[PDB]
Amino acid sequence: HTVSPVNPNAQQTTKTVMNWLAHLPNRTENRVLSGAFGGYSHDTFSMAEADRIRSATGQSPAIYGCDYARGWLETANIEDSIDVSCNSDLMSYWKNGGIPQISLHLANPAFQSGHFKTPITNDQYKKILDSSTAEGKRLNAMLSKIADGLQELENQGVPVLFRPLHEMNGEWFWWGLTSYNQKDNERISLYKQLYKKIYHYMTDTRGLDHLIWVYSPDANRDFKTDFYPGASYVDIVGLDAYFQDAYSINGYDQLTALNKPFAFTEVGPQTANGSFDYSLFINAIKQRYPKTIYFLAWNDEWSPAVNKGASALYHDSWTLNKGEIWNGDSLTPIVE
Ligand SMILES: [Zn+2]
Repeated sequence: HTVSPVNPNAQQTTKTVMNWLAHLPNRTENRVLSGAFGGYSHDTFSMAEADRIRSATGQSPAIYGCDYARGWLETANIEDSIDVSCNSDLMSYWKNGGIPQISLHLANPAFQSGHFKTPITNDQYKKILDSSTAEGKRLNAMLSKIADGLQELENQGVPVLFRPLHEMNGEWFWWGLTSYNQKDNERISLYKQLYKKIYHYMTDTRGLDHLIWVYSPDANRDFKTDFYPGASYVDIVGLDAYFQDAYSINGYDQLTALNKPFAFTEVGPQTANGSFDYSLFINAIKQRYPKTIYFLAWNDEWSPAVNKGASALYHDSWTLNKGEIWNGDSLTPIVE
């Protein structure tokens, strides 16, 4: 069968990549892409994390992440929190055998700037969704700058795993819940409106046809599927999972039941680096989470390079690394 991007007008390369990703779990090996966060653009983003991984394992992550939005910064104009300078490295990463991933630590447009983890009321959230308000104009200014950056990658036909508004069932980011594991039906509705607003702006208003859309609740909070905006707006579902016990992560059954490819969209140890063993994570994928198509481990103290088991993680028969998705200039054969 053919699995199509939810954007019917997706570029051919993006169509090909999405279909290829969806078929990975049919294989007997070479079926989970490795991934690493590279950092926040013009703050911590660099090739240093990829280099640490290559030093540790001889291989580079198949997926490399950048985050455009430095939402903790107070700035003269809120959109100054957006920086897209990591694009050059992302485009090179695609040219050299990997796939870029972009997330957004969005500044909070209920405020003049910054405040990304300052919670807001439903009344404030409604103002943000209203393009006529001061708050709504701030959101749109951020979206426009983000789209400008994404457009640079689209010009070169570079497919992007785009993962906006993540961990929305968590109580830390402004776009998520306001209290720990507290259901708020209005907040859920407003989140879906916000996701669709971003989807519509990027896909339709700006015609961005190189995006694969990733929905990523937190593994350690309830309501993992309640926030799902719908099958027509999401390509890949996944868990952001920070844990000690790889075998006890919640949410895999709930998300795979949505009949979308599944990934560990973020992964890392919950407690201080050094002792956590990534060998247990890849084994847990094989035993508990076999539909996993990729993992994206965080950098800094969460990196496999500063924990145990990087070699086992990267050299497992199931793992696919940078360059290994290709047979020359075509992707490796799909298995049905
Ligand atoms: Zn098929």
